[PDB]
Amino acid sequence: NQQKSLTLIVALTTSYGIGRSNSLPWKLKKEISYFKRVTSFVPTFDSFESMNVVLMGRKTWESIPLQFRPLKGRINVVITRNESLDLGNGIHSAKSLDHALELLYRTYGSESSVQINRIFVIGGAQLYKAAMDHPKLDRIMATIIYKDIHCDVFFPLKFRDKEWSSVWKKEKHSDLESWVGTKVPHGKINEDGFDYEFEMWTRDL
Ligand SMILES: NC(=O)c1ccc[n+]([C@@H]2O[C@H](COP(=O)([O-])OP(=O)(O)OC[C@H]3O[C@@H](n4cnc5c(N)ncnc54)[C@H](OP(=O)(O)O)[C@@H]3O)[C@@H](O)[C@H]2O)c1
Ligand SMILES: COc1cc(CN(C)c2cnc3nc(N)nc(N)c3c2)cc(OC)c1
Repeated sequence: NQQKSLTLIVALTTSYGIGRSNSLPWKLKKEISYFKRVTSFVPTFDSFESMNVVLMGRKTWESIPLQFRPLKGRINVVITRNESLDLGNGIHSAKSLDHALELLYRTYGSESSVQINRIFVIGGAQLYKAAMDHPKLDRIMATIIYKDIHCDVFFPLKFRDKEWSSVWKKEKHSDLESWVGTKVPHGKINEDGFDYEFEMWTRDL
């Protein structure tokens, strides 16, 4: 199994809402744009052999545009308990997060050209819940949507509330850009009627 640390990436409203009717209820191409630099930024040097992995629950699998997947230039994995089958041309399915890490280790690492850098959990609500309970999850890359938009799916942990202030801490913007690479919009950003912000949250293992 594991070695390295997991990163969770999410776009939620101040009330923890993350979905509605199996899609992510807003229109943000600058915020969708950010999910890509994050999810695929491997340091210039290692950039030769190293590729990032995004992990996802099947619904999200589904919820991702036909045109958009499999997410390019990242090993794509899907977590589905009842691994029925899986259409793909080199995309895995794993019974859990745990099985998924064992599948990547076994598969890569060894007699491979392909090495993994950073491992991401992109969702959904079900997979988010299991990564939050994983001893290896230490960081949350969160976009905050400052609107009380109607959702039917919620982030399972109020990580930003007082109840969790001795475990998750909001890091400095400078260390947010230092972790991604690229320069990232400081403050409040407004695109399509909404005000949002980029935060990086970290916990100690
Ligand atoms: N705002 C955001 O950033 C954001 C990001 C991602 C998702 N969301 C949204 O959330 C919605 C989908 O959320 P969701 O919670 O319903 O679905 P999900 O986790 O995306 O898909 C759920 C399925 O995936 C598998 N799965 C998830 N956690 C698992 C575990 N611990 N062990 C085994 N299988 C697990 C199971 O699949 P089987 O049924 O195949 O066993 C479970 O029914 C959509 O609106 C999606 O777009 C929002
Ligand atoms: C092109 O790549 C995609 C990926 C999705 C997957 N998805 C539900 C989604 C969307 N935005 C997100 N934003 C941030 N910060 N974090 C996430 N975890 C996230 C997840 C949907 C999509 O169609 C518009 C395009």
